[PDB]
Amino acid sequence: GRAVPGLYHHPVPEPDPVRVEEVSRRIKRWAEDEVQLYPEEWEGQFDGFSVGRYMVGCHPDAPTVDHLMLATRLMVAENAVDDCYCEDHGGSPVGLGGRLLLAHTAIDHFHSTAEYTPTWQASLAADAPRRAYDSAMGYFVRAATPSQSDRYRHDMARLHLGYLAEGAWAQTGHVPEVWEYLAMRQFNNFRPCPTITDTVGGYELPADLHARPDMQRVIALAGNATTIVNDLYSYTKELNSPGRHLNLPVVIAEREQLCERDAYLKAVEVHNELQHSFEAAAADLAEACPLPPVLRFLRGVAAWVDGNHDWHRTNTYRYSLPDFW
Amino acid sequence: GRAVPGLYHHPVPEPDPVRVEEVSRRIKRWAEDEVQLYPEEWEGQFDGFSVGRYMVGCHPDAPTVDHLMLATRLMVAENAVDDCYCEDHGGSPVGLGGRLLLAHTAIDHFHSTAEYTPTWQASLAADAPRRAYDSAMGYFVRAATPSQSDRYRHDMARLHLGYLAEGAWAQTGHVPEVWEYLAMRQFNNFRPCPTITDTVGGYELPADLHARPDMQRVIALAGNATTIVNDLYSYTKELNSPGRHLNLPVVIAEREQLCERDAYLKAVEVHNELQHSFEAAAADLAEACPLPPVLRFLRGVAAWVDGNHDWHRTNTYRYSLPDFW
Ligand SMILES: CC(C)=CCC/C(C)=C(/F)COP(=O)(O)OP(=O)(O)O
Ligand SMILES: CC(C)=CCC/C(C)=C(/F)COP(=O)(O)OP(=O)(O)O
Ligand SMILES: [Mg+2]
Ligand SMILES: [Mg+2]
Ligand SMILES: [Mg+2]
Ligand SMILES: [Mg+2]
Repeated sequence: GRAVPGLYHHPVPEPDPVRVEEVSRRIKRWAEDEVQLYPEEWEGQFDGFSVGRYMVGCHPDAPTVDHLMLATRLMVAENAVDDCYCEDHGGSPVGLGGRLLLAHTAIDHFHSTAEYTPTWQASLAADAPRRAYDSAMGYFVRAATPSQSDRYRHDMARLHLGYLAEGAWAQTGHVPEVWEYLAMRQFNNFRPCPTITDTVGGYELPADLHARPDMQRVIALAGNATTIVNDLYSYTKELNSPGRHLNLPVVIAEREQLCERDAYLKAVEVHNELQHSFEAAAADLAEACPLPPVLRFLRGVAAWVDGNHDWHRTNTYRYSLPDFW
Repeated sequence: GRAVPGLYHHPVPEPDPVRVEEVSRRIKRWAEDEVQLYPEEWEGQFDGFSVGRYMVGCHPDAPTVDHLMLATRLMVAENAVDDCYCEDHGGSPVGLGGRLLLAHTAIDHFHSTAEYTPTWQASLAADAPRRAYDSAMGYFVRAATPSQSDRYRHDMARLHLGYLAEGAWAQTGHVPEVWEYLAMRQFNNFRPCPTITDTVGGYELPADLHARPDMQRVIALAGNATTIVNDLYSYTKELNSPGRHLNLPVVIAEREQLCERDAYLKAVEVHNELQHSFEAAAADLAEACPLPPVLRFLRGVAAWVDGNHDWHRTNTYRYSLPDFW
């Protein structure tokens, strides 16, 4: 459970085991009883995600487990989609854009005639990814303000666009330029998770404040940094993925023609600059706009980011490190 | 210049020729001098779009030509992308998801390190689609509120997702179910155009009101209806597109195994139900929430929709009708 050497990060408290255990039992019931998420054989993979620790660690300010469950269901649904549609065996399914758009309608609803609406409605139960999105979004919409819901839909639209760029490149084994990879990884990104911190914390960042260019930069930087964290921790895992799975070290090595080690080390330095820039941008906004909802939201994003690093560091079931130090 | 027989629509006044002519000259200068939109050989296609009439007709309440130009630049950029990336010769480019995401960064900016940011910045001038988005969004961002800008980015994310579902299906000649086609056509949709009516009208629909579920349904229905208008007017044109280009009549005919004529006629009935549903949903919201910005926005969406039908009806350069009556 050691951190990537040289990776700039903040330690976090051990997550409340009582909350962890309650989330674990509730998410299991949701997955099995409400959305039929998986067949028996894939239960170990489910528990291996440690989503309870994940979310408790990422949302220390959640007033209740009900609040935590808003994020937990969405996290599990997000994984289910990426696992079932995107990582569909082979490099990338040619029909990904069609599958994702139809799944997207479970988040941003189809509106149509009396004839075609019911047929769409029925598609929402047709597979696990869509049952998962549909149910999870349902809970979110009931608890969050209309603005918080709209905000999440936009961030999900971003995520799906990110998936589709990754999938399009994989169809030809295209290795993008480093900045091009990073642009993709700005969208194919944890962003929809930290941005619901206010909903999960029981308050609202007003839409007009969310929309500020400086806030938008703060959010992008945070997502970018914490997403590269995944690149770093999952690097060894991905060397075994079908084809040549892209992550920052792999793209750096291939484009800049460096050895894997030097490319990985630079990738750590890239993460560090992103993380520091996020923190500086956050401090600047905290000062420029010291409204309580803004300050809470900024603190919650940082907590999510720190929690996300902690979850990656400790998840030895999913991840391990390269021998580069 | 006759309307599709049986198509429910509202007549509109002749657009102010003075405004039309001023938009025409300004958009030509933008296209040629600012963004180098096209080489000489494709000027006829440019003028053939009649974008001046289009926008004046669609935004009767614009206080100035500067306001009209906000929408006009974006319309022209939207076309340029769809023409240059999506209709790239052949059915659909395998790398579409990558090209669109990078173009999307001209709308929703990349945030990164000191090293990679400049390389991204340089990509914004690399082709006409990106010069067009970048410049047009630049003008929009200067004139609109941060919320109006965020709203447009979400609607552009929707549009690009729509492109990618269409492109993914085209890669295998997949004909979706009718409702599946309509779900795609809900995103691959004029929506980003009528939704900027308030910006172009010099006022703001507040974000919290935009976010209301009833408003979201009103917007989706309006976009859905006015987008099927295009299916109907461009049907004959598309019979000549590479492969089998999908539109509502073609999908209805293929899935429900009907002759082209009966499928087209049903497609008109589908349009009509969508249009009526939009109007009823709009009346319901006008009554439920009689705030001035809401009422103006609802009237502007309807004006855009009526204007969009008028532009299709009169554009005999681009469109013609089937002999089905
Ligand atoms: C939670 C969410 C919004 C999306 C899940 C996909 C995503 C954005 C990641 F960053 C997971 O990284 P990766 O796809 O590389 O998954 P890994 O196998 O390394 O854990
Ligand atoms: C203006 C905008 C946001 C996007 C342009 C693409 C689009 C959504 C259309 F509806 C054009 O229809 P089509 O793609 O069938 O173009 P046609 O060739 O029939 O005129
Ligand atoms: Mg993935
Ligand atoms: Mg990874
Ligand atoms: Mg098109
Ligand atoms: Mg058409």
